[PDB]
Amino acid sequence: TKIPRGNGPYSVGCTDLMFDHTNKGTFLRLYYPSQDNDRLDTLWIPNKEYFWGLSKFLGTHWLMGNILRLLFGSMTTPANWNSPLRPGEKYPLVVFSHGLGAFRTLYSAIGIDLASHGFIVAAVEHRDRSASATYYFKDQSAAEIGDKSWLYLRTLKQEEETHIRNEQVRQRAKECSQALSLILDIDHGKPVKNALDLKFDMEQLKDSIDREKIAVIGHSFGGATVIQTLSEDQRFRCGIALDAWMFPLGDEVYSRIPQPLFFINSEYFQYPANIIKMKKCYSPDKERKMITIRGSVHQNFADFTFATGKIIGHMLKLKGDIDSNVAIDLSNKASLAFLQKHLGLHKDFDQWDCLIEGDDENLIPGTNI
Ligand SMILES: Cn1c(N2CCS(=O)(=O)CC2)cc(OCc2cc(F)c(Oc3ccc(Cl)c(C(F)(F)F)c3)c(F)c2)nc1=O
Repeated sequence: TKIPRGNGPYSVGCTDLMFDHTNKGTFLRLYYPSQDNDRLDTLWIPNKEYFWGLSKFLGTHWLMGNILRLLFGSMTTPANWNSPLRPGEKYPLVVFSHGLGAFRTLYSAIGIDLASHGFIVAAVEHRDRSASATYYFKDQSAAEIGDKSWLYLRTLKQEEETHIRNEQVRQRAKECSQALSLILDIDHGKPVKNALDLKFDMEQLKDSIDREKIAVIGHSFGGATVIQTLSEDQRFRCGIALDAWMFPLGDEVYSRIPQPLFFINSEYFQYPANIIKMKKCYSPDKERKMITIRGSVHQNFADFTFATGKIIGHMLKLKGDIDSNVAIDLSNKASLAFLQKHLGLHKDFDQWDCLIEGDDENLIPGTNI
């Protein structure tokens, strides 16, 4: 696997939590500082249906699903699966929202680095039919059996795109909020039976959250999810939008976001009509920051940027001109500086305060647009 280990001093564990078991319940992947660093064995894409899901998203035949599955079906990402949570400290919490065509496990590079710097991360799987695929259970006994019910991406007609994308970003914000509630409630002793039978005991999460230091982060569609979630839920104290796709937002959200907001853009994805929505969020009484990662493409924020070689990567637009490790470090470090400054963290992340300003050879302050 070429998915980067986290650059931070904590060891990183991973597990999955679904609660309740239904289609309206919460599904998320957890990355967290783990007690021991025994084995980086987490299955990156853990079900065949996601490869089928991806193929349907990409426009590909029925065979490409099996091809992708053959290429990546056993690839790991460097986190200790179900490793005990590192005790003795409350950690700041991040809720992460995946982009269109993605699902909870495709942003592990981002998540693992955050976790290795002291964060618990909850990457939610959206059930708005924006994920290539996702599942839930029809009743308790199905959950007990692992008898899954799969939900696949919804292709939209042009007539639909305005209404349905806005309905989806609303649902998405509600799922970020629901997920946050699940964690906060586990943090304060709510007994939960995970709908997945995993070794990780959710009891460990009791009193492990620093409840004042919460952020929502999100890529593309997830970028828009960030802005919508902020406007609804003041439990999120800041937001970080990775190359947001602003189209889903109604004009009412811009006036309603008090919390700090950080836009991190790829150089090659942005276009004026999208950027102008980002500038709408700007007000003298608010903190908004924007940097552009030089020579990066849209997919630089997702794990598939580390899934192929240089040439194939460029061909598929999984990779930009910039090295994918240099990109995602600049994005993780800028973020860490932003999270420290606005969550009030007592760590050394402010050593990358310059990166919030785009003060790097590989950063454009603001936007080229
Ligand atoms: C709104 N949006 C996106 N777009 C809006 C601008 S557009 O030009 O009109 C269309 C794209 C892309 C995206 O990407 C998230 C994402 C999707 C995937 F399918 C991913 O997985 C991929 C992505 C690409 C590829 Cl080629 C493959 C592979 F199977 F072929 F390897 C897998 C992924 F990592 C992230 N998430 C988004 O939310």
